[PDB]
Amino acid sequence: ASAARRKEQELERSQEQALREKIDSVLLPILGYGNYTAQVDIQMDFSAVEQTRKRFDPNTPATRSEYALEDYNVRKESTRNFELDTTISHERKQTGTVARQTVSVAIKDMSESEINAIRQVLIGTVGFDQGRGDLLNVLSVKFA
Amino acid sequence: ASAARRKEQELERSQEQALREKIDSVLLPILGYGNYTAQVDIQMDFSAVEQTRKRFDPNTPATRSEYALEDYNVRKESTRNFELDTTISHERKQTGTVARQTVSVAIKDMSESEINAIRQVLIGTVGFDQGRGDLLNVLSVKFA
Amino acid sequence: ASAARRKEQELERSQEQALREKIDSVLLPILGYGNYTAQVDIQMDFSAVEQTRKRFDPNTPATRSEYALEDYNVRKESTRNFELDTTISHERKQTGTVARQTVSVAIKDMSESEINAIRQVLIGTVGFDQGRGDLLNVLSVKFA
Amino acid sequence: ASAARRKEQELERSQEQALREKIDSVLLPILGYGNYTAQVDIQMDFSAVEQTRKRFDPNTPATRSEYALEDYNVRKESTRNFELDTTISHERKQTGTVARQTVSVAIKDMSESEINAIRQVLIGTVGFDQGRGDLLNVLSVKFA
Amino acid sequence: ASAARRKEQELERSQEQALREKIDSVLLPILGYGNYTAQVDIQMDFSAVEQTRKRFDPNTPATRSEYALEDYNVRKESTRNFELDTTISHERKQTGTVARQTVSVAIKDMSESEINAIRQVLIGTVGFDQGRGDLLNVLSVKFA
Amino acid sequence: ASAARRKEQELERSQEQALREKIDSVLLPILGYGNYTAQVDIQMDFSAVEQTRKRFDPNTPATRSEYALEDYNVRKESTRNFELDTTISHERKQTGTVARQTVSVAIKDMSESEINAIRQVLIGTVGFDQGRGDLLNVLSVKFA
Repeated sequence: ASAARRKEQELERSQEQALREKIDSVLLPILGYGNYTAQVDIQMDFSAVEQTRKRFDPNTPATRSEYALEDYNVRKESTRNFELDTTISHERKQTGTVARQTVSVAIKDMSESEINAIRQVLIGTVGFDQGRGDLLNVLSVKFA
Repeated sequence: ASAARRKEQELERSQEQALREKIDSVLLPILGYGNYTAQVDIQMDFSAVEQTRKRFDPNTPATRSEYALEDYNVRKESTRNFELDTTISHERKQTGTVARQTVSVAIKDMSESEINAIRQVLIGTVGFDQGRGDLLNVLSVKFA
Repeated sequence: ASAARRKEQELERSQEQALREKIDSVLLPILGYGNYTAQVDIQMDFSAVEQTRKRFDPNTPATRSEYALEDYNVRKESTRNFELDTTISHERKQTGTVARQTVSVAIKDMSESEINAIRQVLIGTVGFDQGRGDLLNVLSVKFA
Repeated sequence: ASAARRKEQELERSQEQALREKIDSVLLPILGYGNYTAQVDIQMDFSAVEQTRKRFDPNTPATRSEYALEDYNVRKESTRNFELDTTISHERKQTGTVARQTVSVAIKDMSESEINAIRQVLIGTVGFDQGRGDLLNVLSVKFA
Repeated sequence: ASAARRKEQELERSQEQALREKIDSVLLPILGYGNYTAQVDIQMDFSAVEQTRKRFDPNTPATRSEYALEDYNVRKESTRNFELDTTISHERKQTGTVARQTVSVAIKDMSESEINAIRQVLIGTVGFDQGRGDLLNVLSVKFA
Repeated sequence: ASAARRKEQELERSQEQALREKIDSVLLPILGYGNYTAQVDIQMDFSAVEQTRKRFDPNTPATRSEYALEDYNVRKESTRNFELDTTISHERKQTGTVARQTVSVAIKDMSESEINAIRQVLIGTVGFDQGRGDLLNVLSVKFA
C-alpha cells in the first residue's frame, strides 16, 4: 500500500536531479565556476484515467429501406430506415505526467540584454512551457 | 490498522527534510553561514476518491428510424428514434497529495529591494503556489 | 507497476543523448572545439489509443428489390431495398510518440547571415518541425 | 512490453546509418576528404491498420425474376429482383513505414550552378520525395 | 514480431546491391575506371491484399420458365424467370512489390548527344518505367 | 514467410543470366570480342488467380413441356418450360509470368542498315514482343 507510494516520491527527486545536471552543463562554461546557483522543482500526479468515446455523424445518412404511400383523391405515409457512421475509441492515460515546474537562477554581479540572452538560452536548456503554468526566474544579486 | 498510519507520518517528515536541504543549498552561498535560519511545514491528506462520469451530447442527434403520417381532409403523427454520443470516464485519485505548505525565513541584520529579490529567488527555489493557499514569509530581525 | 515506468524515463534520456551526439558531429568541424555549447530536451507520451471506424457511402445506392403500384382511376405505392458500400477500419496507435522538442545553441563571439546559415544547417541536422510546436534557438553570447 | 519498443528505436538508427554511408560514397570522390559534412534523420510510425472494403456497381443491374400486371379498362403492378456485382477486399498495412526524412549538407568554401548540380545528384542519391514533405538542404559556409 | 521486419530491410539493400553491379558492368568499359560514380535507391511495400470479384452479364439473358395471360374482352399478365452468366475470381497479391526507384549518375568532364546516348543505354540497363514515377538523372560535373 | 520470397528473387536473376548467355552466343562471332556490351532486366509477378465461368446460350432454346389454352367466344393462356446449353469452366493461373523485359546493346564505332540488321537478328535472338510493352534498344557509341 504505502510501500510503493514512497517509491513514487523518489522518482520525482530523480527528475529534479536530471535538471540540476543540464543547467550545470550550460551555465558553467559561459558564466564560470562559483558565479551562479540554481534549484528546480517538479510536481506530478499519479491518477488513473480511462476514456471510451462513441461518436456519430448526423450529416451523412444512408438509407436502407423505404416505404411510401401517396393516396390522393390526401393520405401520405412514409417509413424509412437509416445507417450511420460509428466511431469507437478507447484510451488509457499515463501515470506520472509532469504538472508544474519551477526554475530559479541567481547570478553574481548585469545589463538587461545579457539577462535576456541567458533566459533565452535557459528556455531551450530546460523546456519552459506556458501551457502548464511553468515558472522560470533569472536574476542577478550581490553575493556575500 | 494503526501500524501503517504511523508510517504515513514519517513520510510527511521526509518531505520537510527535502525542503530543508533545498533552501540550504541556495541561501548558503549568497547570505553566508550563520546569518539565516528557516523551517518548513507540509500538511497532506490520505483520502481515497473514485469517480465515474457518463456524459451525453444533446446538440448532435442522429436519427435511426422515422415514421410519419400526414392525413389531411388534419391528422398528424410522428415517431422518431435517436442515437447520441456517449462518453464514459473512470478516474482514481492519488493518496498523499500536498494540501498546504508554510515557509518562514529570518535574516540577520536590509533594504526592501534585497528582501524582494531573496523572496523572488525562494519563489522558484520552493515552488510557492497561491492556488493551494501556500504561505511564504521572509523577514529580517536582530539576532542575539 | 512503477518498476516499468522508471524504464520509460530512461528511454527518454537515451533519445536526448542521441541528439547530443548529432549536433556534436556537425558543429565541431565548422565552429571548433570549445566555441559552442548546446542541450536538448524531448517530451513524449505513453497513452494507448484504439480506433474502429465503420463508414458508408450514401451517394452510391444499389437497388436489390423493388415493388410498385400505380392504380389510377390515384393510389401510388412503392417499396425498395438498397445495398450500400461498407468500409471497416481497425487501428492501434504506437506508445512513445515524441510530442515536443527544444534545442538551444550558444556560440562564443557574429553577423546575421552566419547565424541564419547555422540555423539552416541545424534545421536538417535535428529535424525541426513546426507542426508539433518544436523549439529551436541559436544565438551568440560573450563567454567568460 | 517496453522491451520490444527499444528495439524499434535501434531500427531507426540503422536506417540513418545506411544513409550516412550512401552520401559518403558519392560526395567523397567529387568534393574531397574534409571539405564536407552531413547528417540525416528518419522518423517513422508503428501503427497497425486493417481495412475491409465491400463495393457495389449500381450502373450494371441484372434481372432475375419479373412479374407484371397491366389491367386496363388502369391497374399497373410490377415486381422485379436484381443481382449486382460484389467486390470484397481485405488489406493489412505494414509496420514501420517512413514518414519524414531530413538531409543537410554543408560544403567548405561556390557558384549557384555547382550547388544546383550537387543538389540534383543528391536527389537521386537519397531519394527525395515531395509527397511526404521531405526536407533536403545543401549550402556552403566558411569553416574554421 | 519485429525480428522478421528487420529481415525485410536487408532484402531491400540486396536489391540496391544488384543494381550497383549492373551499372558497373556497362559504364566501366565505355567511360573508364575512376571517371564516374552512381548510387541507387529502391523503396517497396509489404502489404497483404486479397480480392474476390463476382461479375454478371446483363446484356445476355436466358429464359427458363414463362407464363403469360392475354384475356381481352384487357387483362395482361406475365411472369418470367432468367438465368445469367456468373464469373467468380479470387486473387491474392504479392508481398514486396517495388514502388519507386531512383538512379543518379555523375560523369567527370560533355556534349548533349553523348549524355543522351548514355541515358538511352542506362534506360535499358536499369529498366526505367514512367508508370511508377521512377527517377533517373545523368549529368556531368567537375571533379576535385 | 519471408524465407521463400527471397528464393523468388534468385529465380528472376537466373532468367537474366540465361538471356546474358544467348546474346553472347550470337553477337560474339559477328561483332567480335571486346566490341560490344549489353545487359538485360526481367520483371515478373507472383499473384494467384482462379477463375470459374458458367456461360449460357440464349439463342438456342429447347422446349420440354408446353400447355396452351385458346378459348374464343378471347382467353389465351400459355405455359412453357425450356432447357438451355450450360458450359462450366474452371481455370487456375500460373505463378511467375514475365511482365516486362528490357534489353540494351551498345556497339563500339555504323550505318543505319547494319544497326537495323543487328536489331532484326536480336529480335529473334531475344523474343521481343510489343504486347507486353517490351523494350529493346541498340545503338553505337564511342568507347574510351
